Amino acid sequence: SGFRKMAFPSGKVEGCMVQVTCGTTTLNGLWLDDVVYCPRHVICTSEDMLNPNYEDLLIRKSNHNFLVQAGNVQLRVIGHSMQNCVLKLKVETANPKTPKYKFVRIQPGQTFSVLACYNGSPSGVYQCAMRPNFTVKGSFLNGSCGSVGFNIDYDCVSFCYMHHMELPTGVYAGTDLEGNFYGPFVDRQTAQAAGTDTTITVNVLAWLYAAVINGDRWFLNRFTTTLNDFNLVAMKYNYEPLTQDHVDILGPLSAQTGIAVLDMCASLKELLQNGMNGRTILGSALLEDEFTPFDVVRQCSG
Amino acid sequence: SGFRKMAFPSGKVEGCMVQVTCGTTTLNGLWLDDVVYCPRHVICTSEDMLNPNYEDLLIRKSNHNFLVQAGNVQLRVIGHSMQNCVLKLKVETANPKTPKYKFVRIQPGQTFSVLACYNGSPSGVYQCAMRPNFTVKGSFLNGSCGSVGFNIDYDCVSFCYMHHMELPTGVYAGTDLEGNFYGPFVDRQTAQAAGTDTTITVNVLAWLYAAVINGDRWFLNRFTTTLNDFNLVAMKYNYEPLTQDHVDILGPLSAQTGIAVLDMCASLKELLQNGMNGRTILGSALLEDEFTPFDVVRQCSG
Ligand SMILES: [Cl-]
Repeated sequence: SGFRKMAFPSGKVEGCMVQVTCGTTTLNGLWLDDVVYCPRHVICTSEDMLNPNYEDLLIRKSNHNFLVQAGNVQLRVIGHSMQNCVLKLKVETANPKTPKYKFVRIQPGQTFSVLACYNGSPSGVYQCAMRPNFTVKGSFLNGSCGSVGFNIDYDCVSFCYMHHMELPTGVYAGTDLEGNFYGPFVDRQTAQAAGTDTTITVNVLAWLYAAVINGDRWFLNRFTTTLNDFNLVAMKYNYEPLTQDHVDILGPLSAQTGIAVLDMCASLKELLQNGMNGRTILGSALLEDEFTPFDVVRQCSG
Repeated sequence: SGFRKMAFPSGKVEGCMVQVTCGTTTLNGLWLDDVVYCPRHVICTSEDMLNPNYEDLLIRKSNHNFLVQAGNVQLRVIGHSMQNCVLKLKVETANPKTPKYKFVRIQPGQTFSVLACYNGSPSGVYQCAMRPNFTVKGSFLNGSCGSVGFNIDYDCVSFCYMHHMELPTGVYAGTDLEGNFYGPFVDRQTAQAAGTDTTITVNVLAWLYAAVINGDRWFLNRFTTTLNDFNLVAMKYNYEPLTQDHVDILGPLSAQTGIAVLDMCASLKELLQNGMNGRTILGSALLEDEFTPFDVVRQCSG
């Protein structure tokens, strides 16, 4: 037995993190080849953030209004340009630590690692999920902005998230590395509703498989259910509906444990209806939804 | 609001991890200057592990029985030697990625990051605590051995743990980087009792401060207590006794929140006696003890 929330090793991302300063605002930037990527709101004053015209604000700014440090190395900004909500600062020097990378837009319920940074220096790494309502439940203090989320696939760093905003309701929102927000959010200090979150049903089932593999079996019961029966119970408890694609994705875990996916759904159903009766599963007293089936396979097979 | 279990960035440790093979056994090694450190049990056969004489087993082994890979780079073992339970393999080449480092022996209830590795390749990073019974509740699959725990202080990687054993009771045990086990454990496949674990009282109080700072206040009550009153309740619920040193260490968190340490103990007391009544604190339904006061300060101040 043994199963923890695991982040990807952060070394490949650490050598890409820089410090971006505009006026009283300093936050984080991502230096890949000759381009530093950061939130375009670095160019805003506390005042501007209320109702920014980023076209007109970006026109008033000059190269030299951007102060980009990497440890010591002051990097010289030789151009500035806007892609949706991300600022691209062109610099004189191509990062010699630039890993093999792609930019990807992930789906809701997928996980990624965040390298949490303050003034362009890495502080910590943690594992996150994209909530179904396209928010992130994270740790971002006041200069955490422009910190990035990522996955490592074979030899390639897949950058999927850049941190932009804390919402007045104390949740986080941000963009892909092309500057398109996840969810309905805008880079403006206004009231913005996240709307109803749900629990990532396929993740909870992945985690129940993780629990069986690590010896935790009390919640296995003598029932199956159909997808319809289950989804009627899911909808009552604000669980995401389960699709046949979800059942297909859980197949290997099914095969490893000899427990059919609908058998495990019948377990989940009872846990939703009667709670845990004061017991725990993998040392937790609530149902965990921030492990994907892929995360559980990786950790339960190396 | 926002508070997650955070590991240290792992980049400085990633460039030190190698693959060590002896016979059918391959595990992980830590390459600092011209020395690879791994568990001495790499030299054991499944059979030997039952009752190993490591002096006599190490004498039969030659340099060339040790196969040490770093990515590609086959490293040539030019000597082999034993310090308590750690094997030091001398190699021809000094790691050009050797960070500034120290070896430290941590106390029970302190935290550290583990870079979890399989065949000398980093898989993941997670935050751990040294349990009061000197075990680690972690994720170590069958080639996770020789993976290391560490802290980063200013510019210095402080290596504090090397993974050696899973105990038949499914918990983990290992050594400092001088090869002295934490706790009563030996590197022999026998039955070994961990003995009674307790909850790290000072950590739970640190985490209740974290909860107040991030807006979670339902459990604040109108009571104080003395250290004696509290420790009588602690001992019943297998909590570590709280000392004046513990109260001293929580001072800054006390000052930040305007809540006296004994006031928070009076909160903890009620939570131990009546449970949570089906509520949560920082999204958890049980009391968390794997954040130190130092971890909470770092995360609630950058
Ligand atoms: Cl919990």
